[PDB]
Amino acid sequence: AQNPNCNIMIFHPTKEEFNDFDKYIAYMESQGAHRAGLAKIIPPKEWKARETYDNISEILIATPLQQVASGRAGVFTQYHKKKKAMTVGEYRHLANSKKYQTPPHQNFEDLERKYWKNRIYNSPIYGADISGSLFDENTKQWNLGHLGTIQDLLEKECGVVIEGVNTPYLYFGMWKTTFAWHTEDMDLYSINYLHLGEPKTWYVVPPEHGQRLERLARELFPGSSRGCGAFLRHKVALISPTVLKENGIPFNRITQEAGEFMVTFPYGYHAGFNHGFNCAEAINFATPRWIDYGKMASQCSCGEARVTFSMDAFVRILQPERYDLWKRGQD
Ligand SMILES: O=C(O)CNC(=O)C(=O)O
Ligand SMILES: [Mg+2]
Ligand code: NI
Ligand SMILES: [Zn+2]
Repeated sequence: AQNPNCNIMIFHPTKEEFNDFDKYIAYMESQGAHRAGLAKIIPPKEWKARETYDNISEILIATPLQQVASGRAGVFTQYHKKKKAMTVGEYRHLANSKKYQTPPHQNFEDLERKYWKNRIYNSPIYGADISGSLFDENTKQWNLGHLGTIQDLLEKECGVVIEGVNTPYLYFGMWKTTFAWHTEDMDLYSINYLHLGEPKTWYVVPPEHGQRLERLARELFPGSSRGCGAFLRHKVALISPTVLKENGIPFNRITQEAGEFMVTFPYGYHAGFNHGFNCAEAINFATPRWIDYGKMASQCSCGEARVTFSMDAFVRILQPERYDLWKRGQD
């Protein structure tokens, strides 16, 4: 078995190897990459997502989110308070302000320590989940706006034609902005490109050990657990590396820098934070190996997680028994 310790793998494709997205994903899995839940891909040196970022300040962040924490430093929840619209130029200036900017630090490790010690005492503002793309239409390789769609994957593998579309999303981050512990909708893959700015640190649990993280989360967030059998789909719960180590949960960590891709694999729980002002683009995708994960994916039926138009069809076809109760939650 390849990669039996489930370490995060890093790949350096040539420009020749960068032409066929599906085939490269299948190559990474042949080497065991999926066992970690997360992989890094450094694009060939010849490749670029676009020519410059010089004219992005007029993108609108219609609903910036203030991420307010409750709990203790290593075990907390976050809620998202909606704020007034601002442009990316306005947001970048705010991120750079004395109130919100990255503190002095020695290296990524010292910054990680400061994040876990101090996150709960501040409320950073995240421009998340904005439909759109920063890839130039002429970028032909690994353009997250030109990928094969999950509806077309399901049709190719299973023969059924369904409604829905699949488009990318932009994320504008600042120091301390946080993504809570989750897997993707329907336990899909994700791919994330860091277009610009400061790094993003990731934590991940190997798919084969996901249930260990779920059991710890039920212990640590006991009222949330009683309210919903799939509450990590609410994307609100944080657990520190120290706490994970204390409870014997297998995990790994890595820092993504500007110009790098990350891939998350089906049922790979992940969480993380931004080091400073940055912009990432991400999209879900599928391969033939995902189908069985989609069939087994948990669902939120309490009504909090409230998800896309296109996830309807996935549930209807892959989970027809759940269909009914899940759409009661989504209506
Ligand atoms: O970048 C973020 O805030 C969150 N991204 C992801 O969870 C992802 O790409 O799967
Ligand atoms: Mg602009
Ligand atoms: Ni994700
Ligand atoms: Zn729920």
